[PDB]
Amino acid sequence: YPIINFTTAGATVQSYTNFIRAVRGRLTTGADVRHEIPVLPNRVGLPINQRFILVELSNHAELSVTLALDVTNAYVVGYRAGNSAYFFHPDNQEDAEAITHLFTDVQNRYTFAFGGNYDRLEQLAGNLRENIELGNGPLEEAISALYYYSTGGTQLPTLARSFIICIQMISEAARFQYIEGEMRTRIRYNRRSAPDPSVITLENSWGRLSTAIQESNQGAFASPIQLQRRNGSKFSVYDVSILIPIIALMVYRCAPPP
Amino acid sequence: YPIINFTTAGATVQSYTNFIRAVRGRLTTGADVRHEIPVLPNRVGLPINQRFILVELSNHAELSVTLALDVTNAYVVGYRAGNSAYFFHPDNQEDAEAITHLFTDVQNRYTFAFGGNYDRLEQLAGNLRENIELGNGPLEEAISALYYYSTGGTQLPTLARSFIICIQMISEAARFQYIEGEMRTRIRYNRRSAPDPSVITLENSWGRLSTAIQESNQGAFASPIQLQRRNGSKFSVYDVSILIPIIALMVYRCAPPP
Repeated sequence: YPIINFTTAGATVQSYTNFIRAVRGRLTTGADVRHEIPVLPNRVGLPINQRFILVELSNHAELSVTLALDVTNAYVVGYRAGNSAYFFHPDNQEDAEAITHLFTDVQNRYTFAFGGNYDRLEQLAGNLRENIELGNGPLEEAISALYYYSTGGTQLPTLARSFIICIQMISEAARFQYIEGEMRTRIRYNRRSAPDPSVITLENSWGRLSTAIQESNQGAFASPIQLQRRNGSKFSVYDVSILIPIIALMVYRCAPPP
Repeated sequence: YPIINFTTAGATVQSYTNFIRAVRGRLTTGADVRHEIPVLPNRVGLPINQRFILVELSNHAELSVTLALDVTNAYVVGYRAGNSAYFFHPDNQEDAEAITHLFTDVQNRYTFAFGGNYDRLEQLAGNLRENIELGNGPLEEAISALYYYSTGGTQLPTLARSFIICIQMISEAARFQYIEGEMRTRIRYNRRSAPDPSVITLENSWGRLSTAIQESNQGAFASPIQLQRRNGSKFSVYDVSILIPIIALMVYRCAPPP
């Protein structure tokens, strides 16, 4: 699988931007664009040899970890640190079978009993997304926590918090220009802070937004979608026009109509 | 007032394209664009010195006629041939007063008892739009009919038919890229033929389309607009997205919201 590298050591908003642009480039094929928003490959019929991309992360402490991203949803499926690989609990047999193709050469392959969705993860971390700081510092630390889990050095709640950081700074930023923008700002001013409601609501709504856009009538939604602004106030979306600058990739929901 | 010239003599699709592009350029100020569609100046507060543009038309027979276009709706308000000016019946006092500023130097100024809307005009011509051929030949003839009316040479039904041709080939083509496209084709193959239902439906719907777009929710229409395709079949419009390549200018309906 293709590998994209990124280091938190001396990261700048430009190095982070380049990283996210490279991930998006590997994720989509340019074959399917809908109201100028690229659509991820449909899982049905997708060959396993084209099912994952790898993101190798390094930090100032010179530790590395490689995350595997599923090309159909841009989500993290597992990771490799040194000699061991860990995978989130597969939610179906095709998925269980596909992950056998990853990190085939590690000596210790483990599959968690829990999956990678936020609810499970927040529960294991004992904290919600709204209370977990994001930034280059939190990311640097996450890499070390992930790496030490392979050594008996990382407690479960820490591992879970670490995944929450990695998923939002990598997968969510790749899915939403808006979220990538929020990370860029944190890096520019070396700020670490938890995500505001606009970020959390977008993350929760990615799947619904994907379906609403793909099933829209010439871009008009049959029913509006309610999001929240940075200040916590609601905001209704009636059309795909206003999301063009916000959402970068969509999960495949249906074929495009004539 | 600004004048734009055009001759049917040796017209090509490029000379016609340039003409329509020049008219649109004089009609809009670039100050108000809404979903990438330019909006015409609001009539309230518009100074008379900026209220009209003139289109001087010449033909192979070397006859000329100058039409006056109202900048707020791109419609023909009257014309000048030689020593006389003729104006359609003003539909209000502001309008009656504004037209006093046109062709001030002609010796004979006449104001018709009928206005320039299609119904009245079709009634006077004894034919409907669907039965009046359009093309460079019909236009060439229209110029001569308009010109001879100033001489006792043109009968009323002919004058009305002539206006119907001029209004669709100038005002409607300026309002709709779609209609301009239809005229270009007629010129390219030296075809003269009556307008099909798609053309007539767009002409009839210009005002409603303008309002629906300006009052849309992020581009989504509160209620769809039914148009017809070239083959006469209906076709619902739910969003401004599909009209971007079709409508070139809109009449001012409301201020744009924050």
